[PDB]
Order: sequence, then structure tokens, then C-alpha cells
Amino acid sequence: KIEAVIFDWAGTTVDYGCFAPLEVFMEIFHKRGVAITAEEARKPMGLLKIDHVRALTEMPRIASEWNRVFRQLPTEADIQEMYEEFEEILFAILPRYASPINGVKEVIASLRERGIKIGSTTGYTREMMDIVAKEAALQGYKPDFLVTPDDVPAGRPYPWMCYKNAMELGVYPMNHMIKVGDTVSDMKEGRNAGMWTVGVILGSSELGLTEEEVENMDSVELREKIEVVRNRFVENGAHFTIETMQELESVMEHIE
Amino acid sequence: KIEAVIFDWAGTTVDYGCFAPLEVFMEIFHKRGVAITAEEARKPMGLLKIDHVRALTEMPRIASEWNRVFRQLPTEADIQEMYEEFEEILFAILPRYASPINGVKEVIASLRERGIKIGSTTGYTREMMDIVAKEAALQGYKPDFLVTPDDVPAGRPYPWMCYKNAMELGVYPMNHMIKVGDTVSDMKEGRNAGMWTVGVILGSSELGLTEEEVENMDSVELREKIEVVRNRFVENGAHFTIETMQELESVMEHIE
Ligand SMILES: [Mg+2]
Ligand SMILES: [Mg+2]
Repeated sequence: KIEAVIFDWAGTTVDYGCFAPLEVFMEIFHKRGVAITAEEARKPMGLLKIDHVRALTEMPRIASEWNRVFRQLPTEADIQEMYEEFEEILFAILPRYASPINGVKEVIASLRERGIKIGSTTGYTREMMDIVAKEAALQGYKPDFLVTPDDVPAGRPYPWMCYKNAMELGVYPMNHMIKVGDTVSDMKEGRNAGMWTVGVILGSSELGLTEEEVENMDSVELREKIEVVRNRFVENGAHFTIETMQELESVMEHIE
Repeated sequence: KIEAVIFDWAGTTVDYGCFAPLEVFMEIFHKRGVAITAEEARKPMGLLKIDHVRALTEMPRIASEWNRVFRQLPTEADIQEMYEEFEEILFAILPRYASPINGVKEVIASLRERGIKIGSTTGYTREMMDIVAKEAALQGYKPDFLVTPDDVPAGRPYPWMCYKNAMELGVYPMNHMIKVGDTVSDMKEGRNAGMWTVGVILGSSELGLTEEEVENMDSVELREKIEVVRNRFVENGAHFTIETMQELESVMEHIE
């Protein structure tokens, strides 16, 4: 029997498409003269903040209208500088990216009515979680427990945060707990903690799309884009994969 | 691949038969008309010494006599009095049982120069451990890290103290570590946390015999009482079986 399930935040239970970072970066470039495509910015997603900015600096169609504007090429100070402005802008807007993802509520309220327990981990800092968590409760969502990289020696990929959840909820053989996320980073955490690990595709920043794009998109442009993400999960630990949260119960039943 | 070993304290790395509590466990009970056997008092060994006494009240033979000299089953006072007394009598001799089982230091130095990290769990309360380590350290042993039942929500059988060691030593997968102790409760802690669980016998508590009592020991008596203990372990989740701790450096290479 699994006695607990452990969730991630942006891309899984909140922010469909996990655009929160996306708009900060977009702005940190628009505001400087350069306009950058949603496809440009969501490519280096996955690296650390600062390595995501030197990456936007080495794409040709970008250096090439920066040196049309400043008539020089991007600098180590320009990179050191675009980074500083990150936090503020993310704080500024975070209260707009904390809507619980569609249909997530109805499954959670279905897990508790079985006596299952609910924890969560994130990459966001404790000071960022002070906001997300607040607006999510207003809009309907509050896990049984919450941990951030600030409570442990190190964040994802290490399994430290998952162990805390085990202690706090009072559950112990780990393979008695399921872990659910929306990125490569999330699959690794789960394996390194000896937990059963799952992945979600729709609205998972890995996919990149917006609820509306997903519904009006061409039945064949969609299914092939999906398959890419499902492979990427699998190739990184993923024990199982799902399109939406509504199939989670079945992956629990499977496990037995 | 094992990067770490977690050791118990009494009867595993220091004392030799425990005993530091044995005599303090039988009087507090003799003082009240009840009589308890070294075998019975030695049964729940390993718990937090607060949880231990309690287990001695929930033994049907014992209760059958807390009800013979008193109606009343014992309750919270019959329990938090014998304890109050226990710490008084024990806090008077402790520093006499902080001596390393013969030739264990000799192992621990060979495991270190081989890069492995050594951590530990126990049943003593932080107050008590503060004393025993102080002496142990003088007479040879100070491990890399110590975690007591006072630093988490509960004690052996729960896996919380081990997860901690892990968090603090920097080792991931929970099977890259080897758990080692001298009681039944020690065998469960180990498997409840997904580690390699191994018990020691000669100089333990479920053998509760002396160093020199074990020298002047026949052979048809020695060769058997030791199976009586090698069978009490395995029946409670033991992966391996050792007679003295010079045979550990092998059950390591074996796991591979
Ligand atoms: Mg995510
Ligand atoms: Mg012991």
C-alpha cells in the first residue's frame, strides 16, 4: 500500500506551463531593446539562473540585434547585471502565477478520503513560497506539509527534502511513497530517494504550451509533441508517465 | 557500494554485555515485590530509556503481578516514578561503561583510511550520551557523527535517526550504507530504513555474558548459546551474522 504521495509546485499543481520564469527572462531582455521569442527563452530552462542568461547571450538571432542596438557585443558585466534584476521581477509577478492547475483539486480531495497523506517540495526559495503558498490557499490548495531547499543542506537533486517529509508525516519504508513532478530535475529527486517516481506532460513546462494552444492545436502536432516529453521523463528515472493528474490513482493501483 | 557504516553504542562498540542498565532495571522492580529475569529485562533493550520501562509494564507475566500486588494495571506514575529513580541510580555509574569492546578501535581505523564515513544511533538520552561519549573519546572512540532519540520524532524502531545520519554524512541511496547493532530492536531499525542490517554477538546484550565468563566457558555451552542469538536476529530481519567485529570488513566486500 502507498501511504503518502509527494507533489511539486509550478508545472504540477500550480502555473499551467510554468510560465512564471519565462516572463521574467522575456522582460529582462525586452526593457533593453531586444525582443525574444517564447521559444528562445524556454530553451535553456533547466540550467541555473545565471547559466540560463549566458545562454540567451549565445543564440545568434539575439546577439544580432543587440549589436544593432548597442553596436557592441554582450559583456560579462551585461550578464552579471541581467541576473541581479531577476529576483525582484519574479517577486513582483508571482501572485499571478499561483492558480491551481485544472482538475488537480478533485483528485487531492479524493486522496485524503482514503486517508492518504500529502507533502510537497519545490525549487522556489522559502521567501518565494511565502507568496505562492498564500495565493494558492486563497484559490483553494494547501498541502499537509511543505519544505523548501532552505530547510535542508541542499535542494534538488539530493533526496534530503523527501526524507524530511517522511519524518513529518510518519511514513517510513520510502517505497511506500509516490513522488510526482513536471521536469527532468523532478525524476532524479524521486529515484535518488528510493521512491516510486512519476511524470506529467500537459502543462508541464517541459511541454511548454498554454492551455489554449493545447486545445486548438492540430491532433497530430499535439500527439507528437507529447511523445517527446514522455521519452525525456523515462530516460531519467521515471517509473511511470501521465498526461494529466487524473490518471494518478491507476498508477497507485498498479503498484498494488 | 557502501560509503558508510552506522553503529549502535552499548554492546556494539562499548561495554560488552551492556549491564550498565541491567542491575538498575531489576531493582526498581524488585523494590516493589515483583521479580524480573535478566532475560525479561533484557528483552526490550535498545528503545529510548523511557519507552523501555513502559514495554516492561506491557509484558503479560509482569502485569499479571502488578495486578497481584496491586489491583491497578500500572499507569503513568507507576511509570514516571520507576524512571525518575532509574536516572538517579544510573547517573551514578554511567562513566563505568564507556569502554570500547576489545579490539573495535582497531577496526574503525581501517575503515577510515579506506575513505568510509562512520555515524551512529542509540537509545541513551542526549543527557546520558553527553557523558558516555566524553569518556569513550578519552579511551579511544569518537565517531564522525552522533544522533540521539532527542533529535527527531522517535527512537528505534523508527528510521528517522538514520535518515538524519544520511542527510548529514552526504551519502545517497539508503542501501549504500550498513547498519550494525546488538539487539532485536536494532535489527528492525536497520531494515525499516532500507539499509544493510547486521548484528554482533559476542559481547552483546542478547548474549548478556561477560568477557571473562566467556573465556571460562565449556564449549557445548558456548557453541550453542551463540546460535540462540544468531537465530533471534535473522528472525527479525538480519541480512548477515557476525561473532566479533573483525568479520565486518568482509560482509562489506561481499555485498560488493
Ligand atoms: Mg516544475
Ligand atoms: Mg545495544
